[PDB]
Amino acid sequence: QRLANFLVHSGNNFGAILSSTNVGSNTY
Amino acid sequence: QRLANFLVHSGNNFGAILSSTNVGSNTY
Amino acid sequence: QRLANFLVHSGNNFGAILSSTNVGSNTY
Amino acid sequence: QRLANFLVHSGNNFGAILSSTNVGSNTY
Amino acid sequence: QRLANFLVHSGNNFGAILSSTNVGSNTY
Amino acid sequence: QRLANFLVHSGNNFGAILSSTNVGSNTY
Amino acid sequence: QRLANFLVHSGNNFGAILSSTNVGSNTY
Amino acid sequence: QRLANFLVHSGNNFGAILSSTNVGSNTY
Amino acid sequence: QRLANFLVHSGNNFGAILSSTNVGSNTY
Amino acid sequence: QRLANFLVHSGNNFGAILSSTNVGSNTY
Repeated sequence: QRLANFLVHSGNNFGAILSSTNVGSNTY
Repeated sequence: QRLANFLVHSGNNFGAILSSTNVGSNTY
Repeated sequence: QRLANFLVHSGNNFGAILSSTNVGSNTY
Repeated sequence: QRLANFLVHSGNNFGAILSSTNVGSNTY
Repeated sequence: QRLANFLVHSGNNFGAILSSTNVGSNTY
Repeated sequence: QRLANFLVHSGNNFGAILSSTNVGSNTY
Repeated sequence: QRLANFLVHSGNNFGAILSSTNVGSNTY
Repeated sequence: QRLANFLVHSGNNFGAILSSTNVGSNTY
Repeated sequence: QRLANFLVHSGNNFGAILSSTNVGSNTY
Repeated sequence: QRLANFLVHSGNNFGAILSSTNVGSNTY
């Protein structure tokens, strides 16, 4: 029913690849 | 029914590739 | 029903690859 | 019903690969 | 019902691979 | 320079009040 | 420079009040 | 420079009040 | 520079009050 | 520079108050 292929070539990663990230940084 | 192929070539990544990101940064 | 193939080639990783990250950094 | 294949080649890892991380860093 | 294969090749690991980590670092 | 006054009366709360929430719920 | 006053009256709380929450719930 | 006053009256708390919470719940 | 006053009245607490919590609940 | 006053009145506590908690509950 559902098929997904992921092929990634990374040299230098400082961020997010195939990832889920949550950051707050709130102020009261 | 559903087919998806992803091929990515990255040299230097400082952001998001195939990713989901949430940031708050709110102020009260 | 559901099939997913992941192939990743990383040289130097300072961030997230196939990961889920949560950070607070809130201030009261 | 559900099948997932993960193949990762890492050279130097300073972050997260196939991982879940939680950080607080909150201030009162 | 559910099948998952993980194959990882790491050279030098300073972070997390297939791991779950919790850090507090809070301040009152 | 900046002044804010918040006064809230809640009977029953199942959601968010003066809060910041992040949810992923992504699928690969 | 910045002044904030918070006054909250809660009867029954099942959610968040003056809080910051992060949830993943991702699937690979 | 920065002043904040918090006054909270809670009857029964099953969630979060003035708190920061992180949950993973990821699946591979 | 920074001043914060917290006054909380709780009857019955089953969750978090002025707290920081991390939970994994991940599955491989 | 930084001043914080905490005054808490608790009747019955089953959770966390001014605390930091880490739980794994992971499965492989």
